[PDB]
Amino acid sequence: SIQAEEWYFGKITRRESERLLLNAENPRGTFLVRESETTKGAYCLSVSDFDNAKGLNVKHYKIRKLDSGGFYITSRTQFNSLQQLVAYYSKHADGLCHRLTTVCPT
Ligand SMILES: *C(=O)c1ccccc1OP(=O)(O)OCc1ccccc1
Repeated sequence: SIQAEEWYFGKITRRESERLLLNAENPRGTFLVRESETTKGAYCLSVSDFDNAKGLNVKHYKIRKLDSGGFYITSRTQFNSLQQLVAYYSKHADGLCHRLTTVCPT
């Protein structure tokens, strides 16, 4: 089901996620989910941001998945699915650079 998600890019590198997100047309919150390069079993949420100090830039957030079933960036805020995690962060910025807006174009 995760592999079926249009925002799930699978096995792409961190640099590739940055190449895709650093497009001048991408508004704040453009995002994608990929596998972590070095953490087995973990995903990575790559998100674009923009401000006058840094200009267009990218942030990465590790998503952990417990055998017990929960998905989360912070253990205080867990979800029953990756889909629910993405939906929540599309409404709440919380500690992220921006709420998730649009799926990163390829
Ligand atoms: C996403 O998993 C993530 C989160 C924060 C920094 C980088 C990052 O991408 P990774 O593909 O996991 O690889 C780089 C990394 C650097 C430092 C610690 C963990 C991952």
